[PDB]
Amino acid sequence: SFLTEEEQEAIMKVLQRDAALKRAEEERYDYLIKFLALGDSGVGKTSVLYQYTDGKFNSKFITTVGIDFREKRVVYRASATGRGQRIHLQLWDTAGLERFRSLTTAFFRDAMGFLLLFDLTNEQSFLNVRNWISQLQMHAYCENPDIVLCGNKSDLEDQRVVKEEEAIALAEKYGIPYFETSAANGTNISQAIEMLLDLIMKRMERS
Amino acid sequence: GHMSFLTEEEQEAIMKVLQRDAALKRAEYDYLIKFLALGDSGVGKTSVLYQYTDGKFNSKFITTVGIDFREKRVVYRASGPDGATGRGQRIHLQLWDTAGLERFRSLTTAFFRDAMGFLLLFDLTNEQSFLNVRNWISQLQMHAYCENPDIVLCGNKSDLEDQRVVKEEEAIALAEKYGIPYFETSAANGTNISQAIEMLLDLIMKRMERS
Ligand SMILES: Nc1nc2c(ncn2[C@@H]2O[C@H](COP(=O)(O)OP(=O)(O)NP(=O)(O)O)[C@@H](O)[C@H]2O)c(=O)[nH]1
Ligand SMILES: Nc1nc2c(ncn2[C@@H]2O[C@H](COP(=O)(O)OP(=O)(O)NP(=O)(O)O)[C@@H](O)[C@H]2O)c(=O)[nH]1
Ligand SMILES: *CCC(=O)Nc1ccc(S(=O)(=O)N2CCCC2)cc1
Ligand SMILES: *CCC(=O)Nc1ccc(S(=O)(=O)N2CCCC2)cc1
Ligand SMILES: [Mg+2]
Ligand SMILES: [Mg+2]
Repeated sequence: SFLTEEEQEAIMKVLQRDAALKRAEEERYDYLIKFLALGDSGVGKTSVLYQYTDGKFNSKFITTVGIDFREKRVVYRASATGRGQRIHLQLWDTAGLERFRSLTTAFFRDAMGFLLLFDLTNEQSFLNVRNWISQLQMHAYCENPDIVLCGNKSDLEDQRVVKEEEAIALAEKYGIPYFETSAANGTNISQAIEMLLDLIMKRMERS
Repeated sequence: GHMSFLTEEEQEAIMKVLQRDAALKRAEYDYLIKFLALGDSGVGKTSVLYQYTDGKFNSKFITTVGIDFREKRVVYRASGPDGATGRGQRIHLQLWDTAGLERFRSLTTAFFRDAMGFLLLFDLTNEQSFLNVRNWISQLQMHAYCENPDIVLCGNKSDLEDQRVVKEEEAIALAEKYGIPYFETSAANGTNISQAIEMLLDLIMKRMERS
């Protein structure tokens, strides 16, 4: 196992794309809103974002090469229903593998909120959630970052090992919203992401 | 071409840097001004920064483990017509220091988003490090998070006169072609270190007063 020139080139392409997007944002919809998905390798961060932006799902596992991001134009309505604000979403997608930890952690600063995933069929991924939350508290660029927790793969009921009460209890302990999602059939994907957007919007509207 | 992934000790070092950075940012003098030094491995980026902040120099080569930064509090005074040097301003400088080796290229490029300006070094004793400058500027155009970023070019190790290979004419011509200030520096004895960095700071500060 070694850092190949291809993989470094793929990452630099993501970074080239990211600077072009920020440069296009300088010459200036309402807001550009950035969040970041993180969690153990294989929990489904890439599939969750693909289902949200495209409504599609691939069953074949293509682990993320360090870092990638997607975009989506949505309308956001503040809370009673506010007038729709055009929002440009940048959806950062991080590799979960430990070898990418330093690289992905460098991108926490560009994130206004975090979509934290675990795998309802993989108990270690759920157990690691507190470590991920510690890492966010230590590395985000604001005390008490906004986080939405997703127990993903809710469509694999027979493979489920994380009991829903334990997840609700964990989330309640940290004061963070919890959704059970499926990237395969779309259940609760948009509800989780819209809740995260609502946290970011509500916070900005507080300053 | 078989670049190693980071070791646990390399990653532990880099994560400490990111932790220090997050704490610095969360505290938010009167201006946090950030720039980033880059260029080939061995040209003296780390040494130039340590001479600037501490007035010291170590002849031993301790190659940078991916990324680091140093800090300095300084007082900046604007420059106006008639040389009307304005009020002293408290500047908190964060000075990003990148590894030159290709193995670290994608990690170090992930920090361009935090730089307001760039200190670009070559080695006066190393022709190839100067020939690589055009590629470095190109990568800066492509990856900086503003158009035409402010750059100051440094030809470093001016104290090794017997070993100099880069002719002054080609460096000056290259800097003229790109519109960038050029200084010949020595991290060993300090010559032009503060001058090059203060010029970069002045470009950044003037840029802000325009916006
Ligand atoms: N049935 C089902 N499979 C899912 C779901 N989400 C992801 N998968 C599958 O689980 C695997 C991992 O998905 P993926 O999105 O690549 O995970 P990741 O979190 O991005 N991994 P990495 O951090 O390594 O890039 C893939 O084979 C994918 O098809 C889900 O909700 N249901
Ligand atoms: N005589 C002299 N030696 C210098 C000067 N600047 C650096 N050196 C020496 O040249 C070597 C490389 O310096 P260093 O600052 O580590 O270079 P670097 O650009 O940070 N390398 P890397 O990208 O691998 O971290 C060291 O042995 C250092 O002492 C200088 O101006 N004069
Ligand atoms: C934990 C981080 C947080 O609460 N907020 C936050 C705010 C802004 C940014 S940003 O760097 O992307 N930014 C906003 C407008 C341009 C730059 C990140 C996180
Ligand atoms: C090449 C970029 C430039 O000229 N100036 C510049 C201005 C501000 C910043 S920033 O680090 O404060 N920032 C905050 C969130 C995104 C950008 C960098 C560079
Ligand atoms: Mg992935
Ligand atoms: Mg160095």
